[PDB]
Formats: sequence, structure tokens, C-alpha cells
Amino acid sequence: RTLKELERELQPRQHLWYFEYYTGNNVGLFMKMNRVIYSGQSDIQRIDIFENPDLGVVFALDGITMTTEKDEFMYHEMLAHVPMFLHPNPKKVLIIGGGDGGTLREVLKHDSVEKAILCEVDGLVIEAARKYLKQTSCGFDDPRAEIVIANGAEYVRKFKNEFDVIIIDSTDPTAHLFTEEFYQACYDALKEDGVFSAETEDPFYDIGWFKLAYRRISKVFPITRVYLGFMTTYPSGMWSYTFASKGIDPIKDFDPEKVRKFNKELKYYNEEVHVASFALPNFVKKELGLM
Amino acid sequence: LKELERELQPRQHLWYFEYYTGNNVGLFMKMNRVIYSGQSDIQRIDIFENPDLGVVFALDGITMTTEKDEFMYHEMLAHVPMFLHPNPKKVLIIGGGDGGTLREVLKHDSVEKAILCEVDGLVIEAARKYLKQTSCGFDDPRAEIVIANGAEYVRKFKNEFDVIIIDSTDPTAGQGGHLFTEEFYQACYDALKEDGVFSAETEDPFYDIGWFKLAYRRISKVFPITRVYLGFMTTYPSGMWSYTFASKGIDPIKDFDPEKVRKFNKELKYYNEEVHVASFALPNFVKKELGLM
Amino acid sequence: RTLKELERELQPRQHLWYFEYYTGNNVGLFMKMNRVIYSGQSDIQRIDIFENPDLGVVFALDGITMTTEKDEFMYHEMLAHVPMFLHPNPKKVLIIGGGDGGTLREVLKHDSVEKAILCEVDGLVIEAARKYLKQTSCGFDDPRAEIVIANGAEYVRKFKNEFDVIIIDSLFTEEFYQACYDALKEDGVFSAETEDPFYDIGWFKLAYRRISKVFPITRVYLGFMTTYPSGMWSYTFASKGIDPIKDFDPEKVRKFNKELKYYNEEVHVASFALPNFVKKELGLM
Amino acid sequence: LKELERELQPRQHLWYFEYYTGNNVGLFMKMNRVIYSGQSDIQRIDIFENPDLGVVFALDGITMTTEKDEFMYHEMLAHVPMFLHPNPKKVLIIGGGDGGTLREVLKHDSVEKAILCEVDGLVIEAARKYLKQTSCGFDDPRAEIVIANGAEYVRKFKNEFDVIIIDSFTEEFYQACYDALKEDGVFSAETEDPFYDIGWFKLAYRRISKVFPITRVYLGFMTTYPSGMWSYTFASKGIDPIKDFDPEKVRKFNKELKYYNEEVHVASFALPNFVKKELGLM
Repeated sequence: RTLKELERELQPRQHLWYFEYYTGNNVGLFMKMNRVIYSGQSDIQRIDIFENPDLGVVFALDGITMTTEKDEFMYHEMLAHVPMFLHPNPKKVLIIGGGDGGTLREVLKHDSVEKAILCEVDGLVIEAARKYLKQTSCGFDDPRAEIVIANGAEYVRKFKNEFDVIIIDSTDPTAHLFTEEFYQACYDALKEDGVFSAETEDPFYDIGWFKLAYRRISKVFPITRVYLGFMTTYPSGMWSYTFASKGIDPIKDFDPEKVRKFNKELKYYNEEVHVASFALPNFVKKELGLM
Repeated sequence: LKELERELQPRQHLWYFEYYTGNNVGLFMKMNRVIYSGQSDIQRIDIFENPDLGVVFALDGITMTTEKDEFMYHEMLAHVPMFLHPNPKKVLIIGGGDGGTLREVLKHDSVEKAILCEVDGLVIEAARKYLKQTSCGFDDPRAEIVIANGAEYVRKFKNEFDVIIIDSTDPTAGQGGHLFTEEFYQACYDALKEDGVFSAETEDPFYDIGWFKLAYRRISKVFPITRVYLGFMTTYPSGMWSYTFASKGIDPIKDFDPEKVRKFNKELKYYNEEVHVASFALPNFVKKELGLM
Repeated sequence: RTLKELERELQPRQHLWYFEYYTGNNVGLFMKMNRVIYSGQSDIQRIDIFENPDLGVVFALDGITMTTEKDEFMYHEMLAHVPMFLHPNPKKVLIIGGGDGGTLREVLKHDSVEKAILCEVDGLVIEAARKYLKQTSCGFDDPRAEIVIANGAEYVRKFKNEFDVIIIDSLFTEEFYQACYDALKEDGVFSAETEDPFYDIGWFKLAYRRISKVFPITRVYLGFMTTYPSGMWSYTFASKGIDPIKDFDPEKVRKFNKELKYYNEEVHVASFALPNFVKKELGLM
Repeated sequence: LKELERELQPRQHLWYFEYYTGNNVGLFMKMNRVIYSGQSDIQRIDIFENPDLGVVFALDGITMTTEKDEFMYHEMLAHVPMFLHPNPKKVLIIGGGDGGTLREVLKHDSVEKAILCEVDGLVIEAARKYLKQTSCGFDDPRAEIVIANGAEYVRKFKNEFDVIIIDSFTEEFYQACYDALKEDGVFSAETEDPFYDIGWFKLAYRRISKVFPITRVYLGFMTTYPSGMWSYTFASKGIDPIKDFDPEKVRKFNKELKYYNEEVHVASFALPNFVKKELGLM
């Protein structure tokens, strides 16, 4: 009998583990690994893709959990649909980061989209996602999608009055995608009625960055509003996103009917959740100075 | 010893590992020191210090409270039903031996009597000595601590309470626990007055989706008004916690008066008027699981 | 570009770990994993082969460490060379277990060997070793080596007065040991790994008792094993007359024409010196 | 609380992780209970209970002693040089705050005075209160416990000790030990595992051999130390570890020995080829 002929379904045991340390290295999440699908190193970072019995395929960058098959929909739907539904007719979209493709997948559900550019700094992330993260990279081959390997901060400044929507995802490191000038470049790249959303992390372990991102975005966009969503495998489980625009109000200019009549599948986002996500608990309001 | 001792600094050698349902995922926390470890005839108690979370209280290896974030859980479990009741004077809290829910309930000036029914006396004694942030209301003149099984205790009353809150109880028993039966919920209904309200922690709709569904289903078979609300809980499994509000007529949205919250004379670190209403907005996957799509 | 074109040398971090529990499940060893080379499941057990920054390639069966590139020589040399050098002229050797091939590799270093049979119960272990554990499986290609996929306890019973040396690299009953005795020639020798007299004291004592009831000469020897539970490994030498000390000719070792990274004439004799606690467990002193 | 407390039973939630040099491999242990956690101006002390190993003592996350096997280390470090000396009366032990080595040294009736020099006073006090198995010799009239830096302390003596044991590294320090010893004095020092700590092992041997005319490495099993293969370095001004060893002294020993014996003494000096190669002896 040959090697392949002798192989059987791999059963999970209690010897292989993935440890994700949170900011501060005092708390973290651990996951059992049934098998490791891919481990690669680029000039930028390390990529690991493995299988967990409960969460399915897990994608991590430098030991930080990026996506989980069981719950990535929670994150991608909130990051993408809030600004997409708020825009009156989103045709040209720019997504910075999001090498896994999840945000692109959600953006492509909107029929108005004519072109969606996915700007990823690491080519190895795109190649690994295309081969091993099928659930999220399914939009890579869509004719409306254009994948560009570049630093988002450098790429966005090449455009002026070009995009309807700009979304900043979390897969791209920079030790650049969070400076006031970067947000100003995003503002300038957007059209007069353009909208924006950026993942702004957990107001718990990453409170310092959360406050900094809000402050910087607010210095550029007249409308800057934080919204929250559950993210069952991200640090603390309380994730924040920051919606921004040149005038469109996330509550006052929201049309629930657009969501109710939507012709695509949504596993998290809905009209009540859109409005509810903008309600901030007292401790978050205090951190942002919103009383 | 004492003369040679200095401030204890954390290293990378002591850890607390918490396993979630299914045992495939969990949370780990660094321990600067173990404050107390005790074993009762019911369960094991461990209280330790984490550099970021502060004092952590665990029962049988399950995180119950953390100093840094317990307010998120206790405020949502207590304030939703308390603010919805017209004039809550008599309140019964089952479980929650740490005292957090009692502390929040006592913030309401209308309260004349609040009973905390805890099954394990060792939890109460440990909370007094080591969990002062949550046990601060134990000695309030309006408070009464009773050491008994909640399912048996509640049956002794009829048309007695304005509010009944079911906090954490027997976490290792899961959905098969005594405080998750239709009989128990019916006893709660019977112990409540004609216009009484109720709230119960109903787990995370992720790792414990089945338990969550069972609790909602059984509560809904007893109370005419049953509504799930959600809240962040930064150190509980998945971070997405659910609670179930129930009543004999009072609607959590139609009968909510934001002015009661705006004019509240006590500190609130999580709960507010907007959060109250927002907590009842359920994501699609939750609605589908409850048959509300 | 393509995947391979963008790939660089993989650097270890603090997120991937292998945890091995010792008997009792109260103590264990953990290792950082730079990458996992192979994970497979047979009808018998699970195989995992991964890379550790300090130990190199590590091979584990059901979460139990079997071999590491950095120190496997310590175990394989002590298990094989003690009985091999003690035999007057070892020509036919039977190895039960040892699917990684390390013991076979050491046995083949002896020029007198004409045939060495490696009897492994799991064919997938042999295939994985051939493909991923070249350091230990290099002997698979030797014309004198014969790999047999079979249950060792059932296999050895098919032979009588056949082998010069029998090595147990893994199969614990007195009946099994008697079968080994019967399969050996009149002047045959035997060795078996008998675990650590610490976490596995129970098995250690049982193995010694059963082997000693069958063989006239039964002596325990010890060796360092830097990645096995406790680091104190025991082996049991047995024969039908050959004494491991009195009949040892150090010149055979001194003049050996092959590389030895652990075993030598001084270590051979020294390995038979047992600490008091071990002697007490065996009922010696 | 007192009336409600019961026997504390172990679970799978409290753990001790000990990282080995390099931080790529380590040992983990279940902790049923933590007995003591303290911090001195020098280091952190942790004493806890493991279901299989019993009481475990760690310094800065490094395992120092285990109730189940500490005898292996303490007996090999102390008895090899003690039995090799003709009549050991004055002994100096540098380090070993737990007291295990002192306990073993005191078993020899010939000892009149044994000085235990520990740098951290908190270790001595913690050992006296929580590590009774090893600190049992603290009150012996022949024992003298001093709190000081061993490197500076040994310099106060010249031609004073019969035996010097290092239970804890410059050529200058080893020369001071040589000078503190009498004309026929013996020496022993723990020299780590020739695996994860190969660098330290080689350095210690080189430095000791440059001072003492007779320097020989011996090995011993240590079931809870990194790799399980522990080395010790014997040194003297003429006494040979093998040639001058009298097995009768060990056979007639009127005290308990759980590891050390006459055959083990001789066997411990047999070094595997890889160790000989690292020491330049091959």
C-alpha cells in the first residue's frame, strides 16, 4: 500500500495549538489546530492558515487572527455595508487592506458597483488567499474587481475626486494607513458626496489606537461617527468601525428600504442593526470625549 | 520575609487557561499572583490578579468576573428590567454571588428590599474578602443574602416580587441546569406580581447557541412578552452576550422612558438610553436561530 | 507573481506550539513550531512531523515525541549498540517497532550483519519516515534491510532458533518475551526500551519483571535522552548466557569503523550502574 | 469561609510554564495551588504544588527544586567531592538557598562547620518556612548561614576549607576558590546541561580547568531540569576522582542515600562522545 492509500481522515487531538497574544501580552486566545494548511513568509510578514474544529479555516498574519470561516461575515458585513448602503449610488470603490477578500466580496453584492479596487501591500497574502481562503477570495476573479499590489497610503494619493467609497480594512501593517495626511488623501480621493469606513479596533486592549484613529479621522471628515459590532474571534469581541463622509449622516440619511429590498444574502447586517450600531456605551463615549 | 519583600512583578511563567464549550478554543490570562484558591462542596473558586484585567474570579475554570469589565455585564443584566418597571420595590436576584448585579439594583432609589440568593456560601465569603468591587452592596440595609438553591427558594413565593433577575448559576451544567427549566421559569412568573418584570443571562449565541435557544424557548412558553437583548462582554466567551427580558405586559421598547435614564442620579459606565434601545436590535444570524426572520 | 516567487525563509514566532503530556497528565513538554511538515492519520494512529528552531525535525505519534533530529542518536545508539557489540558475531537481526528507522541505521553499521528485519505495524509510519525523516530512514535503502509491515507480537512467533539479536524499539506480555527467547539462537542477545523510571515507573517495573522471568541474564542499563519524558531512559539487556559486563570486549568498540556520537566503551560499562532509587524499584538495593 | 473550605482538587486551568534557554522548548506543570509568590530586590520566588512532583520552587520562572527529585541533584553535587576528601571538616557552599546541598553535606560526621552563602535573603526565609524538606539543616549547630555575594565572600578566606561546592563564574572567582581551599582541598560546581546550555557548560569547564590541575566533568540524571542531563565539574589540587576513590567509605556510610552509590560515582565520570567532543577531549 502507498502513502496516499494508507491515509485516513485527520482527527484532532490536544497537542497542536495556536496562541494569539493581545496587545500587552497579558491576555490572549488559543485555538486547537487539526492541521496547518499553509505557512509562508514574505518580505513583509508571516502568514499562517490552519484548520480549527469549531472555527474552520483560520488565517493569521504575524500571529494575529485575521479571519475565521465561522465568523468573518460579522466583520466584513459591518465594515462594508454601512458605507455602501449610505451612499446614494456607489459605482467606484477602493478597499485598502483586506487581502483575504472578504470586504471585496461584500462590496460586490451591491449591483451599482462598476469597479472595486483591492489595494494590498503584500502579494503573498493575495496568492495565499486565492489558493487557501476560497470563502473570502471568491471575488478576486470578478471582472469588476481589480487587485493592486501597493502601499495604500501611496496608492490613494494618486487619485483626486475619483471614488464613491473608500474602506480601510485591517490586514495591512505599516509599523502609514492611520496618519492625518493619509485620511486627508482619502478625503481628496473621494468625490463630493463620497463616503468612508475604517476598522478602528477594540476600545479595550487597543484603546490607545482607537482614540488616535478617531481623532485623526475627525480632523479631516466633517461627519465622523463610530459604530460597533460583535466580532466573535477578534480581541475582546467588541469591534469598532468609523464611518466618515462629507455630509451624509449615517442615521439621518439612512434608507431602511434599501436594506429591506436588498437582493443578496446578509448573515449579520440589517436595518435595525445599522442604526443600533451607532449607539455607544458610556465608557466609549467618555474615551472619545462625547460625554 | 515582609522586610525583604518588594512589589511583585509579572513574568511569563504563570497562566490561567479557560476552555470554551467544545474545548477547541479558549482564553488565556497571565497571573501576577493567585489571591485565593478554595474548594467548597459544590465547586472550585480561583481568584487571581492579571496585569490588564485586575482581579479575576473563576469558578471551575470558567471566568465569572474581571475588575476591568464586569460593569458591562452587570449593568445590562440589571438596568434593562429595573428601568422598565414602573416602581421596583422588591427584587430577587438568583445567582451572582460576586454581588455585581445586587450593586446595580441597589442604585435604584425605589428599591426597598433586594434578595441575593446564592447556592454556595463559600462564594459569598470569598467575595466579601477578595471581590470588594462587586460585593460592596452585601451589607446595604435593604439587602438580604440567602444561601439556597434558587429553584427551590423562588417556589416559596407567590405575587411577591416586582423584579426577578437570573444571574450566573451552575455554568458547568449548561442547558440542563436547574435554573433553565420551564418549571423554574413558571415559578418565577408565579413569584412575580401582576406587573412584574424579569431578566436572565442567556449565554453567548456562538459557542453556546443551543443553550441560548433553549433558554429563550422556555422563557417564551411562560411569559407573554419575551425579548432577547445583546451586550458586549469583553472577557466572556465570544464577547457577544445575550440576555432575555420577559414580563406580563411591559414591552422593552414601547414602555421605555429615556428620561428615567437621563435623570438617573447614579454612575453608569455602560448603560444609557441609546444602548437600551439598540441592545434589542438582533443580527440576522441570531434572528434566524430564534425564528424571528 | 507566484507563491514560491514571493516566499522567503520562514521565521519562527510565538504563536504555534506543540504540547506533549507525560503519563499522569500533570507535567509535559512544549515546543515552538516554525512549520508543520506533515500531518497524517492511519487506521492505527496520528503522525505529526514539524520543525523546531532548536531540535530540528520532530516526529510525534499521537502527541508523543518519538524522535528529534538533534538528539535521536542518544536513544538509537544505546538501544542498538549494547546488544550488537555483546554478540560474538551478529548476522541476523530483528527490530520490532522503530518505524523511523534509527535503530535499523545503527544496526547496519555492524559489518557482520547479513540481514536486518524492521517489523513495523503501521505502514504509514514507514512511508512518512521514508519521505520526511531521511536522517533516520537512510537504512531503508540498504540491500541487507527488509521492512515488514506486521504486528510484532504475532510476527516473532513465526520464528524459532532464527535470530542472533532481537531489539524491541516500542509487545509486553511474558508470552511475547518467551516468543522472542524462542526466536533467538542458542547464544542470542536481546534489548528493549523500558521507559523512564519516573513518570512511567509502573511499566518499567512490569517490563523488567516479565523479561527476567524468561531470560537467565536480564540487566537494566540507563542512558540520557534529552527530549524523552524525564530525560532518564532505561533499556533492558537480556541473553541466554552472555554477561553485559564480564563478556564485553572494549576493543570491538574502540576499533569500530563507523561514527558513534554517544556510545563508547566507558559509557557501555557505566550505563549499567543504577542509582539507589532504581535498584530499590527493581528489588536490588 | 473556614467552615466551608474543603480539600482543593486540581483542574486544567492553572499552569506553570518554564522556558529553556533559547525560548524554543520548555516544561509545563499543572498547579493545584500556589503556596507563595514573593519578590526581592534580586528576583521573584514562586512556590507551588504539582499533583505529581509535589512542592515546586522556582526563581524567575526557572525550576530550582522539586520535592520528588531534588535528591538526584543535591546528592551528586555534594557526595562526589565529600567522599573524595580524606577528612572534610570545613565546607563552603555558594548558592543553594533551598538548603538541599547543605543537608547532604551534613550527613558526613567529619564535618565540623558548613557555611551556606546565599545572595538573596528572601530565598533563605522562604526556604525555611516553605521548603522544610531541603531547609532541614538550617538549625544544625555546625551550619552557618550567611547572606552575601559568593564571589566577594570567598575572598575573605585563604587555606581554610576542605571542600567548596558551587550550587549556583569568572577565572578570578575560581582562583579565589582555589586559594580559599587547603593544600588538599576538593571542589565541585554544577555546570548545567550540555544541551540547551552548552555555551555555559563549555565556559565553566574551560575556566575551572585553567585554575585547578585536576578538573573532571561528571554527569547525573536530573528528572526536572532542562534536558534531564545535568553536568557537574569536580576539581582538586591532586585528588583523582577515580584513582583516589574508596568505595568502602560509601558502603559503610551510616546515612540514607537515594541516588548516589559506589558504582554511580565511578560511572558518572564516563562521558558520551558528543560531550567529550565539546570539551576537546575528543
